[PDB]
Amino acid sequence: AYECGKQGGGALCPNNKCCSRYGYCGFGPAYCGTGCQSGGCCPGKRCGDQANGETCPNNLCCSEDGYCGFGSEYCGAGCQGGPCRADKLCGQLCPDNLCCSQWGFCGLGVEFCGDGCQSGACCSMRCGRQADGAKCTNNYCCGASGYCGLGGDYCGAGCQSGPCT
Amino acid sequence: AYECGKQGGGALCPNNKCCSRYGYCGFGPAYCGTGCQSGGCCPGKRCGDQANGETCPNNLCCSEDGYCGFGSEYCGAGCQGGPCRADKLCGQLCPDNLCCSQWGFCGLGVEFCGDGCQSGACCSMRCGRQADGAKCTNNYCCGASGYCGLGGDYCGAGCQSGPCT
Ligand SMILES: CC(=O)N[C@@H]1[C@@H](O)[C@H](O)[C@@H](CO)O[C@@H]1O
Ligand SMILES: CC(=O)N[C@@H]1[C@@H](O)[C@H](O)[C@@H](CO)O[C@@H]1O
Repeated sequence: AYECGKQGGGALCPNNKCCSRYGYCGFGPAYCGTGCQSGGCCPGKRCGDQANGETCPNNLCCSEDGYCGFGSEYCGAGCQGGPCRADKLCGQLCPDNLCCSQWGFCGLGVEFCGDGCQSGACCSMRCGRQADGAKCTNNYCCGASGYCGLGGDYCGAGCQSGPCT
Repeated sequence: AYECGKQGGGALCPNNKCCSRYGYCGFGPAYCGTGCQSGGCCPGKRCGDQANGETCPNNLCCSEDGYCGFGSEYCGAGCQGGPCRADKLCGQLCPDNLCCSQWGFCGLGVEFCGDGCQSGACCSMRCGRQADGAKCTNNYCCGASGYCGLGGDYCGAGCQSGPCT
């Protein structure tokens, strides 16, 4: 049974484990080297302006030079994406389903996803019949009971709008 | 089949999708709310000095208050884990399999994991008979051909040292 990557339904490995070209999790050249799909690849996966705007998997930072990693060389000056040290503006959805707060910054946690959340993975956004026909942002599904989200509970039976079924 | 979490062998969802209490990926309260296992949970998972030292899944930042998220509130002042904005010294392992560079900082990518990597997910750290009996760090396995790693390719057939199976 595959664990990760294109063989494993796009799953990631935990704790920065590399997903090999064959869809298994580990560390060392066999996993992190040629063909590495995600995790702490070496070299890092290509990203940003150097790779058609692709983001890094596992919330790695995209360096100025368009490689995925962590540390100041990746997250600091010139960082193109992921958890860059610079605040990330939005209003222009946040990458990778991050919440755009009421104040126009990207993040996760209640301060971003809770009250006033504009877009991304908001805690509770109403939609459909139950909200005057409001549509979900981010091409999320409206669930049968009028909350925005993804996965079967929202896109499955009952789904009111967005990429249902 | 299960996708994530305990039920899915510890896999993470892609793109910060929440892992529900039942082991499926999505967004909205059914996935991100009570019993959320990973991803952009709301509220964030507990972490650090509020979770017996457990780090956030998916490389989220652990805030001062012990919640998982992103943004300055989480990664900035008071951050106690994940990709904090502060540099992280090592020499003392890095958390979450991060590479300890030759300069004694934690990160990922070749500047950390490549030449002079001390520990963590090093690109190509030699071990075993090929390295005159050198041990791997991090309780990694030494593979048949004398590289340090984890996963079947290193801990399986031919494993020289570490927690071979
Ligand atoms: C929830 C939210 O959007 N908070 C932001 C914070 O992340 C950002 O660092 C700050 C910059 O002035 O502005 C707000 O407080
Ligand atoms: C590869 C590496 O270890 N680089 C680190 C850098 O990440 C850190 O920000 C700096 C702090 O003084 O020390 C080194 O330059």
